[PDB]
Amino acid sequence: MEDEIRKAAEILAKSKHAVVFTGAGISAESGIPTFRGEDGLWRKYDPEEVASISGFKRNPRAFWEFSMEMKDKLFAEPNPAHYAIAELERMGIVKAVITQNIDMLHQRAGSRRVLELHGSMDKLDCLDCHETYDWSEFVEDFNKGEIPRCRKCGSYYVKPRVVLFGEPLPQRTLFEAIEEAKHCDAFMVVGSSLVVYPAAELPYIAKKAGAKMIIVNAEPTMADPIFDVKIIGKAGEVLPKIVEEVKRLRSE
Amino acid sequence: MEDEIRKAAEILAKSKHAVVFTGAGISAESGIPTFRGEDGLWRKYDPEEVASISGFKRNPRAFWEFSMEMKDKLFAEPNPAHYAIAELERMGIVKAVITQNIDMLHQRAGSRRVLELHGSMDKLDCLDCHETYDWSEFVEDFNKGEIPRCRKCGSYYVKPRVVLFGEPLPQRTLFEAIEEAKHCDAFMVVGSSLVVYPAAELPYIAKKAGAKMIIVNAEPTMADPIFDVKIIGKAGEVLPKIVEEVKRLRSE
Amino acid sequence: MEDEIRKAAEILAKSKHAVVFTGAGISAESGIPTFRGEDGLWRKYDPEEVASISGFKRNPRAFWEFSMEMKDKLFAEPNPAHYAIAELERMGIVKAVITQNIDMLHQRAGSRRVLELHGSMDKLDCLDCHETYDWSEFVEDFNKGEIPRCRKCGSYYVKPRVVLFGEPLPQRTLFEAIEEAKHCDAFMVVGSSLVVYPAAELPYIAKKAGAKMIIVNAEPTMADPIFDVKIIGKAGEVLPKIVEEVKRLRSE
Amino acid sequence: MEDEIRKAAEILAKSKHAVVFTGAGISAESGIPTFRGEDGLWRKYDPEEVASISGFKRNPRAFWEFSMEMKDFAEPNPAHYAIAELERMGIVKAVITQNIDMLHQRAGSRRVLELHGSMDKLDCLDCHETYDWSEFVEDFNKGEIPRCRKCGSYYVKPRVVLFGEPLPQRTLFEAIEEAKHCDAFMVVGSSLVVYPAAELPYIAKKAGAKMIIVNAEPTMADPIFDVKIIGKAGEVLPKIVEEVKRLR
Amino acid sequence: EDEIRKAAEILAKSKHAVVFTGAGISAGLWRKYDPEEVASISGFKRNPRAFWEFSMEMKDKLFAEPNPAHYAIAELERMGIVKAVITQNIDMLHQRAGSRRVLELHGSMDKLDCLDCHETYDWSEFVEDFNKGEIPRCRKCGSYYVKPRVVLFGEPLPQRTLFEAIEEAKHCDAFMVVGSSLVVYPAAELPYIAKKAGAKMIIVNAEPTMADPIFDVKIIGKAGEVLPKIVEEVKRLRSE
Ligand SMILES: NC(=O)c1ccc[n+]([C@@H]2O[C@H](COP(=O)([O-])OP(=O)(O)OC[C@H]3O[C@@H](n4cnc5c(N)ncnc54)[C@H](O)[C@@H]3O)[C@@H](O)[C@H]2O)c1
Ligand SMILES: NC(=O)c1ccc[n+]([C@@H]2O[C@H](COP(=O)([O-])OP(=O)(O)OC[C@H]3O[C@@H](n4cnc5c(N)ncnc54)[C@H](O)[C@@H]3O)[C@@H](O)[C@H]2O)c1
Ligand SMILES: NC(=O)c1ccc[n+]([C@@H]2O[C@H](COP(=O)([O-])OP(=O)(O)OC[C@H]3O[C@@H](n4cnc5c(N)ncnc54)[C@H](O)[C@@H]3O)[C@@H](O)[C@H]2O)c1
Ligand SMILES: Nc1ncnc2c1ncn2[C@@H]1O[C@H](COP(=O)(O)OP(=O)(O)OC[C@H]2O[C@H](O)[C@H](O)[C@@H]2O)[C@@H](O)[C@H]1O
Ligand SMILES: [Zn+2]
Ligand SMILES: [Zn+2]
Ligand SMILES: [Zn+2]
Ligand SMILES: [Zn+2]
Ligand SMILES: [Zn+2]
Ligand SMILES: [Zn+2]
Ligand SMILES: [Zn+2]
Ligand SMILES: [Zn+2]
Ligand SMILES: [Zn+2]
Repeated sequence: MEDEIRKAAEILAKSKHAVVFTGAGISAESGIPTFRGEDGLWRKYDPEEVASISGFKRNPRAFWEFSMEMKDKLFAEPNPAHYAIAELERMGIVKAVITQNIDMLHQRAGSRRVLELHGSMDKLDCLDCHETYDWSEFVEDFNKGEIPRCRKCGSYYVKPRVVLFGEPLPQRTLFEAIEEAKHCDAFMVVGSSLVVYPAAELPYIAKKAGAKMIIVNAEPTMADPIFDVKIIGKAGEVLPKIVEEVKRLRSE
Repeated sequence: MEDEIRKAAEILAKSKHAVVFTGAGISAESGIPTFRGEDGLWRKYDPEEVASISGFKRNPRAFWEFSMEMKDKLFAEPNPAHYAIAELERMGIVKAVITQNIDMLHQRAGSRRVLELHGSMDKLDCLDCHETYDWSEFVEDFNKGEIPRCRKCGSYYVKPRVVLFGEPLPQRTLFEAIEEAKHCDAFMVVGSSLVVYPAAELPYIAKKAGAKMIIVNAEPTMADPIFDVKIIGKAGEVLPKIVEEVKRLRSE
Repeated sequence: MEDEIRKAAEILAKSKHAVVFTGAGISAESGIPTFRGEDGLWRKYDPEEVASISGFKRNPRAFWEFSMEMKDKLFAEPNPAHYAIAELERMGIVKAVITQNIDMLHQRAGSRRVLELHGSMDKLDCLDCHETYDWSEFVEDFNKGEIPRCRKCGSYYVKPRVVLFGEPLPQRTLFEAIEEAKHCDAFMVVGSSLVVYPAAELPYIAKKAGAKMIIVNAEPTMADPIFDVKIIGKAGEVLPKIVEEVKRLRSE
Repeated sequence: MEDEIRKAAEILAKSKHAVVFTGAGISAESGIPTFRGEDGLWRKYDPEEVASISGFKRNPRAFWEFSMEMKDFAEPNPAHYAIAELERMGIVKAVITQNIDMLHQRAGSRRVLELHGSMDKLDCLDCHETYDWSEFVEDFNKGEIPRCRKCGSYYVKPRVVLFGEPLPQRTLFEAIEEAKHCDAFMVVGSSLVVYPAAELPYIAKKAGAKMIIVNAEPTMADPIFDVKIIGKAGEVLPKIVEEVKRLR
Repeated sequence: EDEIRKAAEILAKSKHAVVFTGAGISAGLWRKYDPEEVASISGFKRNPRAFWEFSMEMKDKLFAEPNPAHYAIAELERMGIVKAVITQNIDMLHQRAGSRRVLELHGSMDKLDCLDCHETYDWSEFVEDFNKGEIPRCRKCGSYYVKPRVVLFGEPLPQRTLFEAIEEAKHCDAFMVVGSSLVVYPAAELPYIAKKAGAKMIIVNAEPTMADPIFDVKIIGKAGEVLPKIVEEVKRLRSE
């Protein structure tokens, strides 16, 4: 109920190094479907098939069609959950965001420190000649429904710098994520089923370290019982109410 | 004269996707001495306390004072070897440089693609507040014996982005280096003893993939037998000779 | 009598819960070539292509050709190293073997506790109808020049119960190995370059727990510095010498 | 007989930028069999099985064994040479060929566009690894069909255009440019039935270039030519050259 | 883009182009320091520490390196278009970027000499001490008179280098100025010499110069951003 939101807000209000872990859930209200439930059904291709380093090579066009598909929009924008987190960062509470999302919606919402376990599409590399590119370089190509193509050698294997099925995670980033869980005073999960490594392990790491924990998700997860506050609902509706309640605690 | 140099130039002049792997020996002519023993080094200091991530988190000063004592050249500049390799890239022959060095001399010399397997002294991170700095902000203070401290929070936990004991190699970079060894048509080693992974294995990976193999080192290595050309000598002297010869073949 | 061997023995002689971690190097002398250096170069095919889950499905014949390849011998049986380790367990010194090998040589040598991080060829499963099989059941088939084939449904998808490239590492067996390292009093690496996760992590975990560390390998590894005793040599020749010394030390 | 060839020498002699389009017939003199017409291979073999991509993916051993049956170490004949001399003389500017025998190069021709690729390089359809013919040249002669040394696949396809496959893009591009920028286009030993290669003669014809065709028999595309010579390339081409040295 | 395309057209058609560079490529001093004491040969013999202290305080940036304009010019030479680079810069950036024929009108810091025992040195032998804030000292005799081969007030400009640069201007087919105000000789005159000889003129600067009128192509912008773009367009005009 509203009571759970109260306790979440009370934990955050007295934290100065909170960490927020987000999954596909936090971006569903931005038009980017998750890989679960009806969303997984909605999507045509199987992510493990078309979104692997193998699939990318055998059929780059399908990879892009799958990766860019959205609900009633071409490009996504941050929803109130993203802004709510960036706000908490301005209020001196949130000092880091660890995400498995590759949509860069946290940065665009104003988050200053974002650890991207799966990278992002901010940059791309030609796998044949190694020319590097900024996302902005193919804006016109995408606009007309075409896929990225290397201007230097003509290759269609311009791979975005994200972790595809069959590749390792960014270690400098993985290490920072764990170290982040190890010294945060509050650890809040938002929009994650806590299934994809290290999502299932970070919560236990932060708890051992003594952090207070909160989880905001549309459905329950196996780790729910170890959290202090459990909230079932949409991230875009819950987070902003938590922020407001934190402001009210600091005001009144 | 020198059949080896001519042969090396012949192979390169004919390759369109060559890779260069470099070790500490390529920067010896820039003023940065190589290991020289390395075993005795661990007789003076406990490797776990001065060069491991665990030792760093326990007492930062140990790592930094260890570094000041074995400091050496801090303002070294690339030497002829580094430039020769950059020239080869400009000529459309070399497509990537894989290195174990952390001095960034390859980039400063013009190389556009450098895969740093052991990280580099480019940037540092405060482990407490996450502020990031360029090594250029601490070099001089460090040269005066001043341990770098975070200017924003005052922490003594400013960790450089280099690989320490206890932490894994940068996976995505290693992954790229290996792909590089598998599809190159020419693989050249310069100034590396090829004793420990990955230095010790990449040559064998390129060899199995069918690339031509060249090695330029001051002393033989156990991997020598698989090289099509082997040259004994100083990189800073040999490399420019090979390039000159390649240019001549190109101009005929 | 090499002094490092003697030192390794003194450590084991005073241990009552030693753990041995083995890599491909401990079976090379049994005739199973490793994936590194000359062995890797000598082997037919590229491991990641033929020994991956997709390679197995598209070309089982190549997978079995790769898996059964022998070097310097025609069939594999435990070598002196495997027996030495089994003896150390009989002497009440070694309490567990953690291995990444799938050859079952440790069990054949008599070791009772063996944690198989990558599973083993001991069991096979038809991926189509799920009939399960013992390795012994296909011995005659291999001798006649055929590859395993499900006797119940005719499929050639009889996958040995091992971890193939492209498949995740067994999580429960991984956690048991970590726990093993956290409570041993001696941790000895034999025939591993400590490159394949978690081979590079386990030694550090044991060191933090206070274990005495020993490493026996044909070449130096990146983690060599943290071990108390380092021995360069062939496992099959070194291990029995260590055990003979341990028996002498206990003689009085 | 002379009237036709005499007229042919007249055009080439006056030609400033001539292009030669060759088919399997120009290599008949070298012992290599043609595909269609008389004694053609497509009468003693099924192309859909031994020379089609669908057939290769179906049973790679068919293509490779068919290829082993044709193991014949061939050398240029007077036709290939006549074309190379016509090039040294500055008349012929480039040769577009559908053959993979590489007899045009060995004969001394510098401008050779292999519209249908060559056995020079190969690709594994499974792991995408690439190889030079030299890597299999020894197992092939011993009767062993090429097998990828990286993934063990039996789908190592040489870079030759089989039925159901597109032509190499860069090469098709170069060829069309030549068919456009030419005043003389000569076809030699080509049935002109396989497209899009057979389209080049029309592309050059519609661009205003004189058309000459030397073939051992009339092709169903003769009309487009200003003059056709029905005979053997090894005998007709050499005579075309000398007659050009008489005029020139 | 417009002027940039024209510049490329000229360079693509030329076979003996010459490039002149000033300080503006590496994008009151004499009120803070006394030039007569920190930058003249008489001041140096009087007190070498003044010149070296002046240099240390004005070192600029650490781990300095060539920028994209230097690499673009080196590339133009590699393409066989540019045959010489005349510069007033003393930081060896053109050579490091790959240029093979560089005429340094003001000398450079790459070579130094002890004025007492005449031992010669490369800058790499002092760069460490310099950046640590220690004055370069002769290791053979101990003297503090280690002077780099740069032109100091009271010393002459390299005569032979100057004449070679004058000759380049007299026989080039294209002359391109990059990052120079063209106010002081010889910088102010070389463009006029090339102009009179019949070469195509190009100038890339952040600001206009009084010599602007004689130039066939005038581009305003940062050299680091303009040159790579000119080089690209030149490659594009060679693919066709
Ligand atoms: N960058 C992206 O936006 C994006 C999109 C799809 C998948 N992926 C990534 O791929 C992996 C697998 O994805 P996945 O979807 O299977 O796992 P996930 O755990 O990241 O999935 C989302 C979870 O969100 C919950 N959820 C859905 N809508 C929500 C809302 N409005 N508010 C709060 N919670 C909501 C669901 O109950 C589900 O458990 C993850 O690592 C994920 O982050 C990224
Ligand atoms: N434990 C061991 O036995 C051992 C042995 C060697 C290296 N290592 C480790 O491996 C890493 C470094 O390996 P690396 O190969 O870069 O360095 P390295 O020190 O092993 O080898 C440098 C090589 O360069 C050669 N060399 C010296 N001057 C040269 C010049 N001017 N031109 C050309 N060659 C020259 C030497 O002969 C030597 O083989 C380090 O992290 C180190 O701790 C461990
Ligand atoms: N079950 C098997 O026998 C088997 C065989 C090959 C690979 N694999 C597995 O695949 C992975 C990768 O294999 P890899 O070979 O790249 O890694 P690895 O680290 O396991 O490789 C072997 C290491 O063995 C050392 N070595 C070789 N011969 C030796 C001997 N006689 N005595 C002592 N050391 C010796 C080498 O120096 C090298 O560092 C590992 O996890 C490995 O266990 C298993
Ligand atoms: N000595 C000779 N001189 C000139 N022409 C000759 C000679 N001997 C035979 N010919 C003629 O050469 C022509 C060759 O035609 P094809 O066999 O159809 O060969 P081509 O035009 O090269 O087209 C074949 C294409 O189909 C295959 O699938 C393959 O890919 C090949 O490139 C025939 O019309 C034949 O009569
Ligand atoms: Zn490219
Ligand atoms: Zn933090
Ligand atoms: Zn800080
Ligand atoms: Zn590459
Ligand atoms: Zn079955
Ligand atoms: Zn135990
Ligand atoms: Zn293959
Ligand atoms: Zn002196
Ligand atoms: Zn000149």
